[PDB]
Amino acid sequence: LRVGNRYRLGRKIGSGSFGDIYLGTDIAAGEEVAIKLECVKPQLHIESKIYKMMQGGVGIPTIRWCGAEGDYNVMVMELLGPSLEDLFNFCSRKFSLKTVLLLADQMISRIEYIHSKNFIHRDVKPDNFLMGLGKKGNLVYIIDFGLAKKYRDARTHQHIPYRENKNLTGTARYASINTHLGIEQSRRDDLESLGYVLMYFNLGSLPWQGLKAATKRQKYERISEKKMSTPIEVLCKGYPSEFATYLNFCRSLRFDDKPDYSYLRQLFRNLFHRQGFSYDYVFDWNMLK
Ligand SMILES: Nc1ncnc2c1c(COc1cccc(Cl)c1)nn2C1CCOCC1
Repeated sequence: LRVGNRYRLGRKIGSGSFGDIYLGTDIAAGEEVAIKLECVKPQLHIESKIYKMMQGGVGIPTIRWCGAEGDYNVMVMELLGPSLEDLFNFCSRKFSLKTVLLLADQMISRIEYIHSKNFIHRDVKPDNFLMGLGKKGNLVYIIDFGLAKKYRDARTHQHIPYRENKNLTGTARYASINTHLGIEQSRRDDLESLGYVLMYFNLGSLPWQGLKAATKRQKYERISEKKMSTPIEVLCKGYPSEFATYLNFCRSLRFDDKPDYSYLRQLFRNLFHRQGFSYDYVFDWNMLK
């Protein structure tokens, strides 16, 4: 089907927060793009806005067209590549310390960027980080803002109030410990989750992973119990102390606190330089023959 006048809808690729993604072609421009279709019978437009607000940031997919099409709502964005999870599998589930640091530098910046635009992601995990293709193939992109919400006012930089008794709201494997306590989620939570993702890449899997549970409720309860019984020092044993520093710093932040993104990045950059690596964007998978 021909959509938005210049786009050609192709076969389905996968799916987003609440909608199905297709590989399409910007016929006039000759570029592959990704197209999400949302029944006029709702999240596309809520995202389009959060997406056109993030416009311009590195690692933020571009929105090329937004419109109605007969019985569908249409959004077109640049076609991105494999998620970090797909690539991790592709590398026999092993990432060198250099790949982990290269990703960490970019990932921390992405989260900083979003927070500067008054939003907190709330669902930071490996599948929501994809590399770019072609000219953007060396860049880590972040997706799925279905759970993203404003945490502070544009003008009075007034921070959302503090509140507890809230149900879990993302993946429980990478959720921050306070998310598990019903505490409202803020900037510190996005960074803590990124933190688990990093150790997740170094270990191959987290200690609260693959637990044994008869019911769904008991599995979530076990994950939370385990993530609270595992000290950061035990989680990070055998790996550069910097990963532990990052995690303790995150967990320590105060609800409305502003993270020191620079310190966190430098934490890793100093280690990176001590190891003698260069920020050459040469990841493990780039070495696959
Ligand atoms: N841009 C993309 N390029 C390549 N792959 C992509 C995406 C998106 C988001 O695409 C849109 C398009 C229009 C609107 C919105 Cl919200 C999201 N998701 N995926 C994958 C689909 C399969 O499942 C895992 C993720």
